Order: sequence, then C-alpha cells, then structure tokens
Amino acid sequence: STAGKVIKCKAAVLWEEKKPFSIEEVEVAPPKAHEVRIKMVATGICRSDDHVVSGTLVTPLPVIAGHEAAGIVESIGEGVTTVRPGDKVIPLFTPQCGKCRVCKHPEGNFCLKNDLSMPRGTMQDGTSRFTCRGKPIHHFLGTSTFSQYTVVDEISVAKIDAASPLEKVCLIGCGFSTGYGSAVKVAKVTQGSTCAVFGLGGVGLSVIMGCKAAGAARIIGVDINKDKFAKAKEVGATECVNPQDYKKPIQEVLTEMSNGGVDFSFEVIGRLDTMVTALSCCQEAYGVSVIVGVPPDSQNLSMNPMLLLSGRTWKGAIFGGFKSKDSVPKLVADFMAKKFALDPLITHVLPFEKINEGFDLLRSGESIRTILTF
Amino acid sequence: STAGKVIKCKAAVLWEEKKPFSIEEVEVAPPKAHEVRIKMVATGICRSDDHVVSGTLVTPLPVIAGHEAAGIVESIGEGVTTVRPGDKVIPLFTPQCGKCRVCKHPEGNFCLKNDLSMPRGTMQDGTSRFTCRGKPIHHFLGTSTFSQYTVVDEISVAKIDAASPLEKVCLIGCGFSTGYGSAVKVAKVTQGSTCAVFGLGGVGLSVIMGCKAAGAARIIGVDINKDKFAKAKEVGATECVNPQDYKKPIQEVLTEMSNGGVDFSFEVIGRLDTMVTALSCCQEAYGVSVIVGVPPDSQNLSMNPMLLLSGRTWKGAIFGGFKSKDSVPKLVADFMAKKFALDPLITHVLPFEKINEGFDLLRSGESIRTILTF
Ligand SMILES: NC(=O)c1ccc[n+]([C@@H]2O[C@H](COP(=O)([O-])OP(=O)(O)OC[C@H]3O[C@@H](n4cnc5c(N)ncnc54)[C@H](O)[C@@H]3O)[C@@H](O)[C@H]2O)c1
Ligand SMILES: NC(=O)c1ccc[n+]([C@@H]2O[C@H](COP(=O)([O-])OP(=O)(O)OC[C@H]3O[C@@H](n4cnc5c(N)ncnc54)[C@H](O)[C@@H]3O)[C@@H](O)[C@H]2O)c1
Ligand SMILES: *OC(*)(*)(*)(*)C1(*)(*)(*)=C(*)(*)(*)(F(*)*)C(*)(*)(*)(*)(F(*)*)=C(*)(*)(F*)C(*)(*)(F*)=C1(*)(*)(*)F*
Ligand SMILES: *OC(*)(*)(*)(*)C1(*)(*)(*)=C(*)(*)(*)(F(*)*)C(*)(*)(*)(F(*)(*)*)=C(*)(*)(F(*)*)[C@](*)(F*)=C1(*)(*)(*)F*
Ligand SMILES: [Zn+2]
Ligand SMILES: [Zn+2]
Ligand SMILES: [Zn+2]
Ligand SMILES: [Zn+2]
Repeated sequence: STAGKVIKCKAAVLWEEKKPFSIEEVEVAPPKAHEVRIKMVATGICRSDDHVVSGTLVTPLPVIAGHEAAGIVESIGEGVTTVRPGDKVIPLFTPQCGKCRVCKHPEGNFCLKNDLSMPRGTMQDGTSRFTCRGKPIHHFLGTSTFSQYTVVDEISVAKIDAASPLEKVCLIGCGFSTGYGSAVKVAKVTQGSTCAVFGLGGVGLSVIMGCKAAGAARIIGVDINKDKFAKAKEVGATECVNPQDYKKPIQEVLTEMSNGGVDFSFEVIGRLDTMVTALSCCQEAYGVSVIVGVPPDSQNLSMNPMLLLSGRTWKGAIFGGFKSKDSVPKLVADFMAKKFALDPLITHVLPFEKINEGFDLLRSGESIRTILTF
Repeated sequence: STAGKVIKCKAAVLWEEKKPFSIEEVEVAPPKAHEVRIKMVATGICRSDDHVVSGTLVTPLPVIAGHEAAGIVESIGEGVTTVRPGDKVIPLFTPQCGKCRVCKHPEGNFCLKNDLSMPRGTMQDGTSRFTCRGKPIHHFLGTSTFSQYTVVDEISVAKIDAASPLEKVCLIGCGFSTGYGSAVKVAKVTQGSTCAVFGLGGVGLSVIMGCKAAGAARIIGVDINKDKFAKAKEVGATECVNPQDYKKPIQEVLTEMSNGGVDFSFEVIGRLDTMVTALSCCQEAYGVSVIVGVPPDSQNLSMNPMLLLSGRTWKGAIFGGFKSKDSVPKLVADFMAKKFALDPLITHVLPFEKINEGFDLLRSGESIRTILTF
C-alpha cells in the first residue's frame, strides 16, 4: 500500500534551538538501497534529545530528533537482508557496520559510520529523506524517531523478538542499555564493591541496576533532587546523598563515607564539574570512574593529573559499551526472560502529539522516563 | 663495628632548590626498631630527583634526595625479620606495609604509608636519621640514596639475590620497573598492537622494552631529541618521530600513521600538554593512554571530556603498578635469568663525588641513565 510511496505523516520538527517541537506534516521518502522505513510505535524521551533543544549538543537544524524507540518495519530498500516488513525493530543510534576497525575490535562499540562525532544529519549517502514545506529536514543520529515513520540505514537497525512489548523495550534503544552496560561492561563492577552514581534519571537508575546485578555491596546514589531517592532505593541504591545538605564538598563526604573512596563511580548528568568530582571520589590507588553524561559543546574541563598518577582509571562510553546490532536483540530476549525490569524507569506514558508536555516533565524533574506512543 | 653507633659519612645535601648538591659530612643515626641501615653501593640519577632540584616536585628541604639505588645491609633495628646484615637490598620508594586497603587490594600498589602524597620527609615515626651542620635533614620518599649510608623502614626495603650486580639492578629501584610495568601491567599491551611512547629517557626506553615484551607489532618513539632515536630503535622502537620535523601537530601525524590512532600511548616526560596529546593520539573507541611522567606541582591540565566519552581509557601509575616488596626480588631474579637487559639504559658511570656532573649530563640530554658509584 505505502511501499514505494512518499508517506505524508506527522513528525515533531525542531526548527530553532530553545523552541518547542512543532508537530508538522512531513513527507517521508521511500527507503533507498540498503535502507529501512519504520512505523514508530513507542519512543522514549532521553536527556540527550533535550540537549539538542538546549543547544548543549550541536547538530544540524531543522531536525527530527528522537533516538530511543521501537517500531515495525513497513518497507525495506533494495539490498536489505537483516529485516523484512512486519518485523519489530529498535533503531540504533550507534550503528554497527561490522566492517570498520572498531566493529572488528573485540571491545570497541563506537562504529566509524556513526553520525555522533561530527553530525551531518543525513543518511549514509549524505542526503535526507524528510521534507517539510519543500524544505529538507535533517535526520538525528541516523535514527530520528520523533516521527510516525522514519528511514534508517540497515547498519542502524536490529530486529527484535516479535513478542516483545514495544512500549517497554524501547528503553533498550538507549537509557537502559547505556546504564546497565556502563556498570556491567565498561566499569566491570565487582562483587562486594562500593559504587557511587551521580545523577538519578533514567540512565542513572539503570546504572544502579547494573551495579546491583554485579553484586555491588554498597550503591550510593547522588542527586540534588530528593524525589528521586525513593525510586533509587527501589532499583538498588543502599543510600542516597544530596550535595545541598552539606557544608563540605561531596567528594569529601563520599570519601569519608567509603573510608578512603569508592571502588566505582559514574557521572550520569553531563557536567564538567561533576565529572571531576566523580573522579576524585574513587579510591586513589585503584578506583575507576566512568563518564556517562554528555558534556556541553566545546567545553574543556580542568583537572590535576596527579589524580590519575596515583592509579585511578578514567573512561567513558557511548551506549554502555555494547556493540549495537549484536547486543540489542540479545538484551531484548533477556527482558522477555524476566532477567531485569524496565517498569520502574517508566513514570509517564503520553501520546506522541503531547511530546512538549513530555519534555517539560523531564525538565521539571517530575519524571524519569516518559514513553511517547503513536 | 659501626652497628649501634652513629656513622659520619658523605651525602649530597640539597639545602635550597635550583642549587647544586653539596657533598658534605652528615651523621646517620643507628636504626630504630623495624628500621634498617644500608651502605649504598650504587644509585641512578632519575628525572624525579631533578624535579626536586627544579621545585617541580615539592618535598621538604633541606633533603638528601635519591630513590633509585642498590646497597648492603649494615645493621638492622629490633624486630626486623625480612633482612639481615650483609644482605643486598633495594630501597623501595613505594612501600608495602602489607596491611592497608591498598596492600590488601589485588590490583593496588600505592601503599597508604607512602611519603609521596603529603611528603613530610621523615621516617615513619616522624623523625629524621640525618644531621648536617648540626641540623636535622629530611629524608626523601623514605629512601634518600644519595648518601654513603641511609636508614629506611622495613616496609621500604626488599631483599634481593645475593649474586646480583648492584651497579645494574639499581635501575629496578625505579626507572626500569616503572617503564616496564607501565606497559606490561598497567596498560596491559596486547600482542600485535601499536604503541606510541612519548619521551625516550631511561623510563621511556623501559616502556619500549615492556611493549616489545608484551608483543607489540609497532612501537613508535616520540622525542624532540633525535639523539635518543638510535638507542630507542636498539631497545624496540620500529619508528621514531620528532615533532619538530613536522608542519602538522603530532597527534594528527601519529593518528595518520596509525590509521586512526594507536592502541596504547604512554606519556613519559611529565608535561601537561604531552599528556593530553598522548590521550588524543590513541584510538577513540578502544585506545588506552597511561600517564607515567610526573607533572609540575599544583598544575591542572585542560581537556575535552568527549575524548573519553567515545571510549578511550586514561590511567596513571606509580612504579609501573608493581606491589614493591613482592615484585622487586622477582624482577631481580628475571634479570639474572636474562629476561631483560639493563645495559642499554646505562650511558655513564660516575663516582658519587660527581653527582652534579651527573645531573648536568641529564639536563643536557647527553645521558640516558647515569649510575653513581660509592
Ligand atoms: N553515554 C551515552 O551513551 C549516553 C546515553 C544516554 C544518556 N546520556 C547522557 O546521560 C545524562 C543523563 O541522561 P538521563 O536521560 O538519565 O537524564 P535525566 O535528566 O533523567 O537525569 C539527570 C539527573 O541528574 C541530576 N542532576 C542534575 N544536576 C545535578 C548535579 N549538579 N548534582 C547532582 N545531580 C544532578 C538531575 O536531577 C537528574 O536526576 C545526560 O547528559 C545524557 O545526555 C549519555
Ligand atoms: N610514575 C612513576 O613512578 C615514575 C617513575 C620514574 C620517573 N617518572 C617520571 O617519568 C618522566 C621521565 O623520566 P626519565 O628519567 O626517563 O626522564 P628523562 O629526562 O630521561 O626524559 C625523557 C625524555 O623526555 C623528552 N622530552 C622532553 N620534552 C619533550 C617534549 N616536549 N616532547 C617530546 N619529548 C620530550 C626528553 O628529551 C627526554 O629524552 C619524568 O617526569 C619522571 O619524573 C615517573
Ligand atoms: O621517580 C619516581 C617518582 C618519584 F621519585 C617521585 F618523587 C614522585 F613524586 C613520583 F611521582 C615518582 F613517580
Ligand atoms: O543519548 C545518547 C547520546 C545521544 F543521543 C547523543 F546525541 C550523543 F551525542 C551522545 F553522546 C549520546 F550518548
Ligand atoms: Zn539517549
Ligand atoms: Zn563499524
Ligand atoms: Zn624515579
Ligand atoms: Zn600498605
């Protein structure tokens, strides 16, 4: 029916930064060779989407953001093998071409075909598949999930369990997988250890989930929003700290609390200052600190190199270290097998048209994850 | 004979920074319980000793510097069970009390009894065993090897093979073990990988030895002093680069010649800029950079945290990551079994009286490691 035809549908377009998303009627071109058109079912609102609006994260505008979602394959372009119409799929913002040096490496997951380092806002052939009022609109991370339909590259999609709850498993497109793997895969949190997690939003709580599943003996959640505490305890935190309650720095407090420093700390906010503090918090001779938060564009932090010379380790990771195509489908199965829970991350469900309301809840600090249903 | 009595001997005293060492007569008190008095046989000139002179490295003055050496036990205090008079020993600038958290940790080596973080320049009891011109002189890292005799705590001394050439194994006291351990133990260089080593002095060449030992396929030596290249090629470097020969920044040059970045890079100079540069030139998704050089006191570096977010790992280490008391004797044995060569690092051998000429050879870039003999 729609196959081979330009679809006219609704999409939330961001024309200028610091503006609300305007639901517009856009024309989604049919998938070219090796591309896949997807009908969106559920998409989550991640902080990185808000960074685009805030101007924190620079990307070509106008653009259709959205990168955490799950849908159904409508049509596939010429050459597509991995999926076919009717398939349930999760678009992957970190592709997996399986051909570059990174994809061929045992532990790298930052595929060279990504559109993150230097965003272009186009398809692999450098063109867009979205038009609004005769004006081409940019893609976002090769995903652009804030649209009833979207076109992604074959390398940027994973087929998932046909029986999976699309309205929940969408969290596996970013938030969950990022948090879980940051603790489990990047930091490789050990049993009995003490962990510190700065930022208790969807991604942070998923970090706590990873730490808890890794058998962490102590998991101290850190946030300036106390209303996050109860939910944090719920998913694993053993204690929660609000930096506003003290007269001394949180690094001093956390070091005193942990008797010399934590074993693993995670920065899940996106602030330069909290990135340094998370480093300082870990034990000087063997602590490990992982940056999960996305920093403001072009900002450089300053730190004393002696923090590392004593023995600390500092690393970062996109998508929790998971090779997208390989991991997403297996992560979904683990969900179907009740190996972990996504339910505590979802605080609100709203229809797609109410996206702006969904971003205000996040900015207000009233929600963890809001899922948008089409 | 001299046991239980003060000893009058010569030692190189640094009264004020940026001044030459004064070879003078000092009185070395007898060892107290759990202390050991050593007759120095050989001591190498490490750049960290030069940092004390320059004021780059802050420690209480006046002081008797020196930390890379080998000697013989003259007498032991009460309770000393690990060594005995006549034993060949290597003083350890990084101790191993074996009781603290770090000591108990399987990975940590930065013993909490160290005198590196908050240098107070005394013995573990708060006192000094040195007197010069009637005044008490400070110890340095609990070692102070630029003296014919010295007293160190038992947790700061390791008994070595009685047949070892002290004029050589002294390098295991710092330069060699640090360079070699950084590659082998800290970075954990993989077989077939590409490494870049910044700084080709005594410790840097030891990193090259460790990289070659771990099985690195390509080891690029980076130094502004082309006179070091030959010796570097001699110990393992496959190519040597001099930033001066290029019209383009070194990180681009290295990235281009490595086809997107090295797997492992090491900063073995002690500069804020080369530390960030070394980080930059390692592959963004899986590269690891190890800081080995000592930075100037109280100086912060500036960097973009996005360098870490893509997946890079940054770490630093003291004494090559080795738990000191456990490792040094094994390192000496391996040397005895011809597992590695120290000869290539020794360019000059001078008697203790020519310490100042020794520091000039280093500053001039004329020597790699100069060993002073007593
Ligand atoms: N590395 C990746 O692949 C990846 C993936 C997903 C999200 N992110 C980034 O992770 C960060 C968090 O995303 P989220 O979706 O969980 O966000 P969120 O907005 O739900 O949560 C951020 C949390 O940090 C707290 N916070 C803010 N400032 C704080 C401070 N100064 N001190 C202590 N706590 C503070 C907030 O109250 C909030 O609870 C964002 O920067 C996002 O862009 C990165
Ligand atoms: N972490 C530890 O445990 C430990 C142990 C020993 C030494 N160190 C430190 O390691 C560093 C090296 O010590 P070393 O004894 O081998 O010193 P070294 O003086 O022999 O110096 C190494 C090299 O750095 C080179 N260099 C200087 N500036 C350069 C630049 N801008 N670019 C490229 N090359 C440059 C010099 O030409 C020299 O060849 C020092 O900072 C020292 O204090 C640390
Ligand atoms: O070379 C080892 C070394 C020293 F001696 C110091 F004094 C110091 F502070 C360091 F950090 C070192 F690595
Ligand atoms: O949430 C993941 C994420 C994004 F969407 C971005 F746009 C980005 F640049 C990141 F670095 C992210 F981690
Ligand atoms: Zn996200
Ligand atoms: Zn790839
Ligand atoms: Zn040294
Ligand atoms: Zn100890």
